[PDB]
Amino acid sequence: DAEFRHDSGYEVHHQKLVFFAEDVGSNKGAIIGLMVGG
Repeated sequence: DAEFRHDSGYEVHHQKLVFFAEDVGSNKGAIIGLMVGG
């Protein structure tokens, strides 16, 4: 669940970057390689 918001007012710039990220190169809460005998 992501809630991202950007509201601009009065901005004067040569360059501007707004970077919002969550899961970039990730395996959050993943199961990888599990053996259960029972």
